Amino acid sequence: KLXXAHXXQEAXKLXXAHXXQEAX
Ligand SMILES: [Zn+2]
Repeated sequence: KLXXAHXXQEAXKLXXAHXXQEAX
């Protein structure tokens, strides 16, 4: 939820609830 380039995870651009990581 906080962005941070999804911690480097390209998949984050598609959501998927960040794999459960609130940090997204
Ligand atoms: Zn993410």
